[PDB]
Amino acid sequence: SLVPELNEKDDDQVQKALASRENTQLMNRIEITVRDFKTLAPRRWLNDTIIEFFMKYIEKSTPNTVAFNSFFYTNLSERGYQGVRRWMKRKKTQIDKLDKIFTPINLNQSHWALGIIDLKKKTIGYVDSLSNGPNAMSFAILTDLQKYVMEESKHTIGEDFDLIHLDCPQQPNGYDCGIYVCMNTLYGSADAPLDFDYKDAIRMRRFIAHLILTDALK
Repeated sequence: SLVPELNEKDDDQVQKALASRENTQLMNRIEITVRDFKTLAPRRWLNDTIIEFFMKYIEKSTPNTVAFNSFFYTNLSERGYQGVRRWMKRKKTQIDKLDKIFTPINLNQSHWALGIIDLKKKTIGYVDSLSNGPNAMSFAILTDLQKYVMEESKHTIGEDFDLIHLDCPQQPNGYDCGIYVCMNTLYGSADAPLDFDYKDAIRMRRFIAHLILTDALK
């Protein structure tokens, strides 16, 4: 359900834009080129730009929810809290008012995974559609995200959060990570079980493409 099926007109609009001998803008509300857009074509690794678009979409379509772009985690891990100290303020809310915070993570510029800070359930989750199991990078992500919550909250929350590895549907190929993160973000945003399938994942490409072309961020 959560990932709708496009009608013929809407899908043909995606087709035509993908075949597009291309320009600059498809959107600018985050600047998206047709080149970035083409990353939503089948068999293609999704770039940071597209993931940023989806995170923004989720924010706009989900009350009490912050969904940072992929650069948040880079700055946090490389510069610590001090490197990301204004990011929440730019969201026009305070951490104590939130339900959840989504953090897409691009490990080694190749491997897309997801961090979910659930302030109501008091958990920090690591979600990976290419999971080997708990490893050093996942442990560091969880550590860093807790450190964030501890700092951002002026040391009022986070210290007692459960640091977990969240099972999710696993991908059948080596390039759909970006998409699985989007889906985990959507499903998580709806408090739905992570029980989507690979067929759902294919629809997601067309969905996000549609959202871009319809200027879904108004």
